[PDB]
Amino acid sequence: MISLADLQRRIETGELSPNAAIAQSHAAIEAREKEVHAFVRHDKSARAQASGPLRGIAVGIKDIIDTANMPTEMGSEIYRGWQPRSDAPVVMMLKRAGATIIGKTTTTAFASRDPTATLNPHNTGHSPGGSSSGSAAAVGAGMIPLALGTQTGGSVIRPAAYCGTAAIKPSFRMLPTVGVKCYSWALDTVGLFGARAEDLARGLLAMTGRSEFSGIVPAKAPRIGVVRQEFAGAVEPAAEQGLQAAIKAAERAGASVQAIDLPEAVHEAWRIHPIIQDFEAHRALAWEFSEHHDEIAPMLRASLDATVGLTPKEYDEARRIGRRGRRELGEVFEGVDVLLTYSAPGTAPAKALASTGDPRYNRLWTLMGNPCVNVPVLKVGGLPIGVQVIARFGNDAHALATAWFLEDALAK
Amino acid sequence: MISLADLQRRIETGELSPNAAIAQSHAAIEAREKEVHAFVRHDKSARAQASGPLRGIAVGIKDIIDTANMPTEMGSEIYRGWQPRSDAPVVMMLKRAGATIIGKTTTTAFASRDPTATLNPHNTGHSPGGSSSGSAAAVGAGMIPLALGTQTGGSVIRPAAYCGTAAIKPSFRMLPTVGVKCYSWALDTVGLFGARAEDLARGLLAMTGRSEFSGIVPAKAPRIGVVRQEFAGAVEPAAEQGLQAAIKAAERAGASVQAIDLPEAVHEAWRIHPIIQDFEAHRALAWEFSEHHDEIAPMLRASLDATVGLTPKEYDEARRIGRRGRRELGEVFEGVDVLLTYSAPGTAPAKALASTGDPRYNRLWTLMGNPCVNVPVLKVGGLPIGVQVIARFGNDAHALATAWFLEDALAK
Repeated sequence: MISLADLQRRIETGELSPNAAIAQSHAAIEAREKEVHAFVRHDKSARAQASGPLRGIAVGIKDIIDTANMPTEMGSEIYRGWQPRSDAPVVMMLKRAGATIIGKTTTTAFASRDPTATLNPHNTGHSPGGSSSGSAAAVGAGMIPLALGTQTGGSVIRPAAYCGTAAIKPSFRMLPTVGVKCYSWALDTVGLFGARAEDLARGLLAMTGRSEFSGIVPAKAPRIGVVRQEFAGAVEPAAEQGLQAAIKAAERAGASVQAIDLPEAVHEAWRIHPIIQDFEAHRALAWEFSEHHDEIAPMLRASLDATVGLTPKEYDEARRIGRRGRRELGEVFEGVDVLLTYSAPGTAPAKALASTGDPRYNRLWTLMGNPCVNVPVLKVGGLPIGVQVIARFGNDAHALATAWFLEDALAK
Repeated sequence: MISLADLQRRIETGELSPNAAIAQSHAAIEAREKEVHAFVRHDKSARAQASGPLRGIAVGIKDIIDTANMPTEMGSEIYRGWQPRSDAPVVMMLKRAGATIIGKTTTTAFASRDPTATLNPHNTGHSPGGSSSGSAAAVGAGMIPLALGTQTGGSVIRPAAYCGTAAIKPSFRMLPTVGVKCYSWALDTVGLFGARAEDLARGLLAMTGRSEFSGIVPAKAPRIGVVRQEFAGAVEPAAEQGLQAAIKAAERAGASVQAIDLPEAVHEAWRIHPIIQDFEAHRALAWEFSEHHDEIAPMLRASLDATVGLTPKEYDEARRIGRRGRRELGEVFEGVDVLLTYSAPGTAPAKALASTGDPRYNRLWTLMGNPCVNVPVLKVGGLPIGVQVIARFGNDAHALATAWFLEDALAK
């Protein structure tokens, strides 16, 4: 994988040139695309910009995010050839910083469950996860130092974990979703994929200009609360293996680790995430569902068909439950700086299963809104397994800080 | 003006066919559009649907709201001929209910200060207000029974007041802003224009399906708290003359009216509204500002050029202030059911002033999120004057109930 922070430092000292950095990404891409299929379209003519902290940084953009010079097909036939007039605000944040938009990464149809053709970089016989399939895969295959994705359920954390890349789903609404195809407005959150936590930090600093992402250093003796999300069901052995490995490393590094049970209100918030997501999806994708029903990919079409009956009443009640969940979750962070849990059920599912993985260990946090970060831990049978670091809402800096601490802890 | 609820009842009893109702609107638009210029595009072929609570109901759509069959030009030359791929979710809410999208109404460029060519129905030498200019004017000229607009500051309540129409900016985020050109995601709220409060209720019921909008009837002896927003400065005589008339009509109607101050926190919220708005505008209109700067309308171009320096730091601090204001405001609603205040600084400005009016008496409530309804009170020099009925967040039903109450109280 390519380190954004690495490229930055070298270019800044003159040690490495932007054109060279970009040329490298173009090389890495052409080197494995025929094998990974992480891009809907690759702009081979994309070149480095002249200035900005991100000059010389190639960035892949999930194809539900608007770009003005490349089509934005939403991973759907309904939008084949669709060309937005403008670049999405998050895309502009990168461009204004000097980044190079090297291509549009694959996305499942409307960022839902329908598998793309993209394959896991670590094993072509396995799914790279979803829905930000191309972004996680491209970064995991070492094609680019940065990629944007989105998460409604678990579309950022899960595929990152499956592909062994670092990634962060910032605090809800921090990054604008304007120009980003909506699934559920109460949930949709933009996310970033990179090699390490530090790369994610330099990325957000350039995009937002917020001091909090400047000068981030590994956390010292973090106070970690371990949550296995029992309400999410039985986890797979590999996932638990990763979590224990992370806990062990963290302890040896000086962190105070303690297992904790999540409030009843939070368990409920996890239960009603589907209600909010699906009720809103029907409104957000109303035009497609009413005018191009049969054209909607099979899995999403089925999930929508099964939920046409969700009521405004149960939906309003679900959101009420969500708020109670948030309010009680904040109390949990009075004794711990971060929470640590699974990033996925286990290793990435074989492509034959035709599944991008179950987001059950991811969804709660998208609804709570807290910043979440995936920390690669180990590999079982050659497939990556990671852990999820979560901080208090609005504390993305500390999340990245602790994720870093964790990365080095595992490095012995 | 055309009443949506009336058409609804006459259509439901079989007295009026959906086709005749729509033919009515086409003719009403044809009769005044040449003098009002309220539509960017009038789809003369638009037909009525056979079923649904809104069958036979023509609706005008502010042109920053996506439509799949008609262009969405954002009131800017930058989007001349721009054609969205899908209908925005709110448009679909209307269509699924059986409504007819009769055309796109004028909007100032990107919903800001730059005046449209639309003229006030009551006196073509005056502004119809903005930024939802055409929606207010069209309903005010008796062309259509319903129209959608948006509000970031006062784009719904102010033009409604200027044009003498009923209107509502529902609770923040109740209606999705998906497919609605963003100016400020922290503020943008979709609103509705209609003949009377009851028409707005029927519209929201059909659009949302929420029981709170079903069975709405005039409120009784409501508890009104008069707020003059002194922080915004004194208003023009006409505006005060209208408020005094409303208070008196309500009292003589059986309501208990009491002047009240607004928490210092609430005053500060009003102050930092421009910070949130303009900071986000730069992010939201990044592509336009960066790639088509000189093409942005003069006034918006000037305001953006003047706020390029707003920093993430002052921005974040402004939001904290806004949240604090939201809390301390909820308290105010403990003894009072609804607040009564000004809808605009006074009568509609003369077109010669090249101004859609000052949003100073509207901006606070958009940041607070509360549901606001404009109630036409009287006319000074032939120009409408209205008052703004405000309820607690989420209590839109009551806002409409109290507005219907005020309308009757004014009719004596």
